Amino acid sequence: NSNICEVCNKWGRLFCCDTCPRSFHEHCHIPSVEANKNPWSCIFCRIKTIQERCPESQSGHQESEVLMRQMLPEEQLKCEFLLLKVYCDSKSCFFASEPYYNREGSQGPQKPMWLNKVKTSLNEQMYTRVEGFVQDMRLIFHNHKEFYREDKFTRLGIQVQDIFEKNFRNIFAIQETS
Ligand SMILES: [Zn+2]
Ligand SMILES: [Zn+2]
Ligand SMILES: [Zn+2]
Repeated sequence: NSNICEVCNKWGRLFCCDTCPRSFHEHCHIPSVEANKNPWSCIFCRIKTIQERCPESQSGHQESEVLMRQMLPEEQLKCEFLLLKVYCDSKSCFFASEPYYNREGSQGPQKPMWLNKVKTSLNEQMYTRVEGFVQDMRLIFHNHKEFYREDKFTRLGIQVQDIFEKNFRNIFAIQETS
């Protein structure tokens, strides 16, 4: 097994995957690493199993169809993995915790949003469709772009949104386009 957490790249109290060499901090894994379960399989392994059981699940899909899917267990897992892939980027620190807004010439967003809030919402099964989760994720970056206007800090939102979107297209097998 790896000697650093797959998400945050730090050592510490790590839980080891039984079916792959990845390791995790308890609350870096999503969902939080389960108490018992020997063997234990991480989210990466669980996603790979989905694809192996149903190879046709990798044929291209329309985003509009994906978004209307109900959050059954497989879609729940896929959203958890997509959230985890965003946390894997170090630039996610800027969007993890509850933001505050006091900048000359800007007004804060009407609906603030952050990664830890999405994390809790997923944990508490508050999203009924994939669209719920994706809307809150995209709102994180949209709020950031609007607030930071022409400050170059706006680019952090662009960068983390790009990681989100690339991973969304990969995990949900969105049909490739030009
Ligand atoms: Zn970690
Ligand atoms: Zn694994
Ligand atoms: Zn199948």
